[PDB]
Amino acid sequence: MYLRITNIVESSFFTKFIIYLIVLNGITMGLETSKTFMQSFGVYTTLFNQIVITIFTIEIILRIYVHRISFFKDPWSLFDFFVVAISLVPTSSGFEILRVLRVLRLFRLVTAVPQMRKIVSALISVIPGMLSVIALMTLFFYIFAIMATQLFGERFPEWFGTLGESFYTLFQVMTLESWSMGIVRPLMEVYPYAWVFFIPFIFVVTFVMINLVVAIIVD
Amino acid sequence: MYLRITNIVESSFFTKFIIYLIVLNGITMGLETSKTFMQSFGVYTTLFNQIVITIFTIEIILRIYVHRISFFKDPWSLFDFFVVAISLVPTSSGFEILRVLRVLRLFRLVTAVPQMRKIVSALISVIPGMLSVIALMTLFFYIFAIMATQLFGERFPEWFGTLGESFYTLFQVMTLESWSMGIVRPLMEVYPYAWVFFIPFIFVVTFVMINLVVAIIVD
Amino acid sequence: MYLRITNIVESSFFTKFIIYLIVLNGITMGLETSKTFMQSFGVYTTLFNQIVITIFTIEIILRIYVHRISFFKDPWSLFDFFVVAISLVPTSSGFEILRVLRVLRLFRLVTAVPQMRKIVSALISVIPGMLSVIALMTLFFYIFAIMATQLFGERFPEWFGTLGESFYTLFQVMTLESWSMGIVRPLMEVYPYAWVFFIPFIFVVTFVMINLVVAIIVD
Amino acid sequence: MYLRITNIVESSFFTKFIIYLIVLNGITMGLETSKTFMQSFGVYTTLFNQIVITIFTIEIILRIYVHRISFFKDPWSLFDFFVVAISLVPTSSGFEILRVLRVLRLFRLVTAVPQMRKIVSALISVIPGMLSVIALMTLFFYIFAIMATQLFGERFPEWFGTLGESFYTLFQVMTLESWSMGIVRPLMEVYPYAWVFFIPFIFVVTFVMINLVVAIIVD
Repeated sequence: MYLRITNIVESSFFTKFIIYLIVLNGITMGLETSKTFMQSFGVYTTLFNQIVITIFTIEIILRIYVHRISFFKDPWSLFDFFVVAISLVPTSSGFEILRVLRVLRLFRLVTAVPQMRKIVSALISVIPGMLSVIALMTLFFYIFAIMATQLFGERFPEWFGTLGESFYTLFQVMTLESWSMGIVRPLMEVYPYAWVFFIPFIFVVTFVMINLVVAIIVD
Repeated sequence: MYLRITNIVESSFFTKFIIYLIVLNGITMGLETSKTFMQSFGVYTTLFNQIVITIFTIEIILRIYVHRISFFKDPWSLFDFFVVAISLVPTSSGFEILRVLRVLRLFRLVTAVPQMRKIVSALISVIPGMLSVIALMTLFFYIFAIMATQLFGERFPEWFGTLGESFYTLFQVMTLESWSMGIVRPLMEVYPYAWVFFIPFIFVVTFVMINLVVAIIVD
Repeated sequence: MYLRITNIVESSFFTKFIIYLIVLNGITMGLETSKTFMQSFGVYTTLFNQIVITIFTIEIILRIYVHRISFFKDPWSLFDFFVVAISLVPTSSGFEILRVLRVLRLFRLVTAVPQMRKIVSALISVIPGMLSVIALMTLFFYIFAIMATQLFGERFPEWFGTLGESFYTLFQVMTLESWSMGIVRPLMEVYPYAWVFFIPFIFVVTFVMINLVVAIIVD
Repeated sequence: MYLRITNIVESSFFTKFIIYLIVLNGITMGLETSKTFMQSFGVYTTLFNQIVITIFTIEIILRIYVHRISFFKDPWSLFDFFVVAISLVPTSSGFEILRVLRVLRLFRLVTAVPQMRKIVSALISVIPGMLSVIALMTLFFYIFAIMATQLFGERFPEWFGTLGESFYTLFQVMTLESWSMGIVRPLMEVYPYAWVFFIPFIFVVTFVMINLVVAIIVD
């Protein structure tokens, strides 16, 4: 059987049956949510998904016995492995967190389907040339969050009480979502200097988001 | 009579006689909005609009005995058929929405002019090449929209109660407009670990929607 | 005197006296606003500016009699001309609009100062390669504003009553400022389809802002 | 003793002994924020902080008898002098703000590491070349901020009453966050033609802040 499975694994129907399931799954699971769909076609997808999973886990064991060293070396494999594994924990045990990240198993329409594969390859191939910017940008974010946590937050709880909560707030000022009406003004209404806190922040941040784009255009 | 009409439908005057009309009709829609205009220059316009439809019909009819099957196979033409055909449905019947869509005969300034025609080819011939990750874009929604129906739907059913009503709130978060002060912040007061569901959704998209452009820069 | 003035006009002190005034003016006029500065040093800048203007207008007549044809041909000259001219209308006549656009006369720190001159030259040299995008973008904005004015606005006054007011609102949705909390949701609370109105709008708009940037990178 | 200290201040251990300290001290600031931590592990830390300052002083002192005048002329060094010098001002006296700025000794993770040092050169050597329009940027504010003090200041003195308080509201509008639903919309209800003052200010900036980047792409 060492030969047989391999000459089923590499076949065109084997590779277009897995692609056929993802789409159907994405379709049929995209109707698990409905507060009408499960009130009629209820038990249909409860045991349909149970066959989806059985087939995946069999498929994952099938490829192992074809090239095992080569499996746990492909960035698309160990993906499918664990991303199907997160599904294998039953309905209710420990936490719904596991149950939630289940339908993540559809992120194989990038794996199995060859067209997205190369572009996804071209998508991540950017950041190795973005770290310089990225590393210093957080080490600017780790200093500029603390000074928020112990100056402001003592009389501004939700917005700068904790260190996580400052990062929360400084990313929000970074997106510039509600950046000044929801943050600096009400802050300035108490400590009327927070414009020297946040204006130069905003100056140096953007400044360095401007020179990251240009870096991926030169290179 | 086939030879007789080619001398008209293709003539120099013909084009300019269209360009004269859409603009004049074009001014009488913005002028039509005025209720000081509808009670003194009402009957004037409503017979202008019965003139414009009639001339168009005549004009569309003139094109069919020339290109014939070269009409029902041109994208510039098949649209022009729609703007008359829906404008032909009478001053009542069904719903008033067809009677709204009679202001698409100003997008006949893009059909009737080649300099505007120039852009519509170049811009829309970009859509196909983007699907390489749009099919993925739609997928990540579809997957996470599911999870963002049971997770937050029941507690918050204005934003997440229905898969499609989750799709909305997800699109918005994606566009970043009021993800913090709008949706997350309150979605936390009941779900402390609600940032775990979002900031990656928020991230992954930021990475992907940017990465899409990095490939458009290249290709 | 045909010779003399010219051999003062082209001199280094003549050209660094005009640059010296702009900075001082920007400084001293940047203190006209203060509700303390004019309550003490009040009459100082009221008659200081009166000498600024006299000197400019003399300087503008001085260059005319050096190369007059060549003056009304330079994009930096006719600027200074009219942009000083807007200043010449007295304090109170007609409308404060004229008085307001006065301090615009400081936009000569780009004219007289040579470093900004070339970069400003390199700043406008872009748009001749941005019209294709720009022309169709407004002719998308002139159709997608009307249909807002006569569908929505009849029961949504401030946001889509008038045609100017729709452009007002569609640019706001274009910046995506408060785009969905301040507009589509409250709209959807009445006509629950406005997500088919505004979602595809947002799709096609951004789409074409993405392919304008890439156009100035290729070229 | 000059030859004796060069064997230390430049040694391999020396660097790692700094890198050991900033990180450990670095963990005890975020840990310091906890009031469950200040009432049980309080005295521990307050003597850690008296240890860290002392070792640093010693460490800064070690550098001065080597580089001597090559210290007070290095940008990496002159900053490190500031973070001790302001951290040296006692546990009281003047204002508590100097006692806040003792969390800049984590920006000593950027001085003490060359891989972080790599970025700070490249990013900040960009500032000078941008002045070509920043000197213009500041100018357009300065000019229009003036006008936006008499125009809207008196009616609305929370946002425009003071030149500097206009500078703020202008910066915000520039960053586009709540220019519509925030400032213009209400500034209209009294000043119908308030969009004439803003949408160009809004425009010109959009043109200039983008144009700045178009030159950074090139240079």
